[PDB]
Amino acid sequence: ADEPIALIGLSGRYPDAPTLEAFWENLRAGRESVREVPAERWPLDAFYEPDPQRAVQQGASYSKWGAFLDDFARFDAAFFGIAPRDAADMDPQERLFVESAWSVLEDAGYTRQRLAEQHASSVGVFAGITKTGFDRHRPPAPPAPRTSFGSLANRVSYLLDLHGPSMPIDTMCSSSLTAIHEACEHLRHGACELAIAGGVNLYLHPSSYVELCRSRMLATDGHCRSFGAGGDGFLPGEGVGAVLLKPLSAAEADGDPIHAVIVGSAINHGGRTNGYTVPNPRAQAALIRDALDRAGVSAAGIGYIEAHGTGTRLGDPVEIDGLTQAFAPDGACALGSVKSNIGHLEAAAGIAGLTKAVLQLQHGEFAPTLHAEQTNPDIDFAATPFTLQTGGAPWPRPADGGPRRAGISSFGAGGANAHVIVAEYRSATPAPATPAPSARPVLLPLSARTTEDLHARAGQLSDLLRNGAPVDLPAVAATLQTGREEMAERVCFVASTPGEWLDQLGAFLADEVPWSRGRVRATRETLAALAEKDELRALVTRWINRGDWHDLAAFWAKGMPLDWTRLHTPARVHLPAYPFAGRQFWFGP
Amino acid sequence: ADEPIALIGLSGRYPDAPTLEAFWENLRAGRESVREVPAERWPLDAFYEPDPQRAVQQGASYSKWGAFLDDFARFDAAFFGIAPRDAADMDPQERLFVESAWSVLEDAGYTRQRLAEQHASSVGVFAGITKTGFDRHRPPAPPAPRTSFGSLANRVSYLLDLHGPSMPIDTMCSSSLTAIHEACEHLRHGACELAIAGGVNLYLHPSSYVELCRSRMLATDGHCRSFGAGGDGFLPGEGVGAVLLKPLSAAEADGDPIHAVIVGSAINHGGRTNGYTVPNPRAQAALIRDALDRAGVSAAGIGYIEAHGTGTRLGDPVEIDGLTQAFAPDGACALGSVKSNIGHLEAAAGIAGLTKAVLQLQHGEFAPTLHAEQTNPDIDFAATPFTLQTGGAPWPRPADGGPRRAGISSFGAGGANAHVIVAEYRSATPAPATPAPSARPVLLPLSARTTEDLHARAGQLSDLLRNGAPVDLPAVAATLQTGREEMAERVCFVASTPGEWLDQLGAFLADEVPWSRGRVRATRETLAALAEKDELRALVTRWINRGDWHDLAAFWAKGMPLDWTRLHTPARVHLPAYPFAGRQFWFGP
Ligand SMILES: [Cl-]
Ligand SMILES: [Cl-]
Repeated sequence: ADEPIALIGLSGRYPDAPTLEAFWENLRAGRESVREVPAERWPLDAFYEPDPQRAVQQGASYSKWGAFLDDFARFDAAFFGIAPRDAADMDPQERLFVESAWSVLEDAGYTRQRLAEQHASSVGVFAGITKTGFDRHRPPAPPAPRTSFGSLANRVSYLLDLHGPSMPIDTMCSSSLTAIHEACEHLRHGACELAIAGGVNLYLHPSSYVELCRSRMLATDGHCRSFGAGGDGFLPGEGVGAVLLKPLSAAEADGDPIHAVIVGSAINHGGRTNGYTVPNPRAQAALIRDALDRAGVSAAGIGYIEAHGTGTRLGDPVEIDGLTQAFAPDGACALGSVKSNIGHLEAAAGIAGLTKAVLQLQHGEFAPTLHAEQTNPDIDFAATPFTLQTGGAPWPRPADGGPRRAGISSFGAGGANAHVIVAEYRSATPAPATPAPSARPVLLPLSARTTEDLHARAGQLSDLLRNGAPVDLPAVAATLQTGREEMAERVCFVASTPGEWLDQLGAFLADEVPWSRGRVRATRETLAALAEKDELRALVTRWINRGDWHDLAAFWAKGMPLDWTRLHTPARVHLPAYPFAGRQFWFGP
Repeated sequence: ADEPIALIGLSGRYPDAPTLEAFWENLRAGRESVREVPAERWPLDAFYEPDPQRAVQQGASYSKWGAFLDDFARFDAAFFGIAPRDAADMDPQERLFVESAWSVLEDAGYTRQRLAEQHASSVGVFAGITKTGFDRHRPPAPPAPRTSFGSLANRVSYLLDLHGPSMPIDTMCSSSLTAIHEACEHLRHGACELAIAGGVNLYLHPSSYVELCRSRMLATDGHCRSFGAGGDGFLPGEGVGAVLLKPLSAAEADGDPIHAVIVGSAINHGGRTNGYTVPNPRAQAALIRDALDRAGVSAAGIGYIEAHGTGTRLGDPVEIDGLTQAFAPDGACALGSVKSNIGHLEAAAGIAGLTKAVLQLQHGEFAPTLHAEQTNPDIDFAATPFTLQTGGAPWPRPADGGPRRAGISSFGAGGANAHVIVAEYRSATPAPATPAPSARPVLLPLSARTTEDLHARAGQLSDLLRNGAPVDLPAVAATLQTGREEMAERVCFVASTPGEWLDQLGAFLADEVPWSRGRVRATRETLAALAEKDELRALVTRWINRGDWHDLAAFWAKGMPLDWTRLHTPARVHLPAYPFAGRQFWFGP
């Protein structure tokens, strides 16, 4: 009852994790990124009140902790042609999500031009967000801080020239997972050919904590003891994440690089319960059952549940109640929650959970769940089809022979629920050539907006070659050529082996030379007109025929356009996204 | 490329229009509901600055006008079991939309029970909203004003026990029209069996005007001269509106009352333009063409365009540019904008435009467009397929013999666009019985939460019988019986003709008597247990067989359950929705 949606682009920043590499390593190490509220956010002087009961009175907060995001206020405005003044006025949540949105494009190997020519720019944007408070800031001269849920999505669609549906998704705690679901639906029904979905969550004003405290939803100890004993409330967590989605059918045909596959998803509402924020286990069951059927998968086909897992006394047993009811017709299924690592990201909780699930699928490992040494007294997993993953362990292939599958749940405080089933992506791969692939010379073009960015890009690729990620030069070359935009500061390499390229990159970073360097400050139209000169056309044709790759490389580095299809199309691969290192835009505490 | 979605429920409140009857009469009369900012909103002392240039400096507003909504802060909290304290803290936008959401249910003739039994409560909620500012208020003791886009939808899903998708829609100026589109999509794809979609727009804080002024988007004269000469900016307008939607296939089968049919709709984004808020005529063309094709209708099949029509110098010609490009392959098509009547409702602009379009379709008339005596100099409609409807005129059936169709456009400031094509609903109706329908006695049950509400309900029905709306008693009876919830204060009539019923209602409002009055303060379960007594069952059966209708009426009025199917199912009709007259919840200026 559903068509598979390929996940071809993935980006994210999380507490103590500027990259997904760091994020996975933290998860693998069972790291908790809890921290007292940074001085730059707001002073704890008239904010923190140790006693929970006295805190609700006089409008304070009994929580001083939180998992915060580094460089939350940092934004490369110049990159997006945004004036410093305007950037200062837009919510940091929106700034971070723009960079994230660019990053998923690069990760997937899509340029703005390729989106236009190949998909008519029909790319939808569904951006999860629920947190406000940036409005409350009143900075000195006139500055006008503003949060626009619409702008979050629409500005992305603007800057990237996307013509698909563009809207925020605010279902509170389940926003980003609702967004990921809606994106999939629009793709299954042809509303758009690609879709960016994600979420962002920042705590910019102390009033956020005060409000969360008034409802007694924050943990008094500052932890998310998901399904652990002494479950109080949750720990506020920050983060940005996005995915680029496309129907598996189209992705495989277009040779897109595929992280994983969303095989089924669902959303609903709990309806009338005893209270406005009282969860409905019956609804959660129907929710997950719905997703299961659309994926055409029995509950016994799920290897891991990334649970909502807020870490509250009555909340966690309800979630397991709903899970048991859903898995009842179809035990020991691995269960945990990223909340125990980085807290509650609310709007960004879904994308964070999904990201962890994908990383688990890809690495074939279970990340431990923290604060579960003593399981919540009101739950015994022995009577459930589930088993709390307190420790790290390998994720073996199912006995079926099928794919690994994970279920991710996200439950909104207002009763809006979401569930996404994600499967490992497997495909027939031919045996490797022995003892190595063919050593043919390829052009490896590299560009960035500034020299500092250029060196950062090269640094990223050096780390890529060294950190054991599967690398075949021609695929990397093709992605650099057709999956990256041509920018002003350029360097182009010619190499036949990764070893040779790594040697070159090392030399370049430390600085005749084994590369062509160039600065191209010219319109595409001007450079095109030059390239159309007959003798210049003749030069390129000659160089290609005689295999003068270093001349072609020099030509490109100086600004000349090359028809890359003439130089051989291998499938594209995931290469490091733009190393944003923008300015800081923050009013202050 | 689309399935028809029936519009079976319609509700709305607009400036100088507490009911849609008043709204249509205002539109018919060419009335403008412009007004200076009410004292209860905010003082104009440190707010209004006559000079536009000096106003942007020192953070003021050069607009003092606006189309405002009566009883914006009024809310029947008791009706929804909401404590006065909590109601005070929720955004008036959310309060008004709850009442609206209940009203569309009653208009469509749906109870909460019928939704559950017949559709498993799979009703989606898509609520348009973009305006914030309620947060800015800091009332005395602790009160905490809050705007939650998620709650807007989720609270409705809660109170009404709905289990479908529940989310706000914020695409800025096009919110409600985006919401109506998304609702339709979810219905076409089986995401839910019914859907509530709508929008709300209030100006609760003066900062709203200040921000709109900074971008020079407000009119200096306080008018929406849509496609008229001297087009400045727009006039801020308030309003609440909602629709209840269901696939035409299901609606006709279930005998639902049908206002009109949404035959096609579309959304997109302008992409990269010269500025973030600079409209894309090319995108608007593709948008409308998209909707046209999904409806399977040529542009020559459209009788009226309800244009976005902000009333700006360069904005209006762009809209017509996009309209001409769209209508180019497939002149004099009627065109206008409700903006000229009630200003710019932004989030609620779409639903307001749609509502006007439906009222035009139903009455078969064109409402005039105001401030168009001098057409915008940069446009001549003579070269366009369109003609600006400056005056009121009948809307004749198309020469094709087909249905009347209207196109409604709504363009967001962030570049998110929406277009909905709406068609007249026509169906084979048998010739009326002469000289009158059969005069058989029917039970006409009436109930409300209080006596004041009960008398208000009866007043509504009296007006209904007198104002020439088509009335056949058995249909009205059936809707009162199965399309209204049974509440505490009850009165039940037995009548055979509308004349007789009207006589009774008149007597009742002025007060043996020709009705049974009752107050039922009891659980359904308690009353059910009584009704199950054998001799009581026997009584009802006897009464039905002997046709003792006044005894049955007395029985129901005293709290006894009647199986209404035993008393005859005619199709339901639109009866007046609950006459909400709640308390006022407003912090102050
Ligand atoms: Cl350099
Ligand atoms: Cl009375």
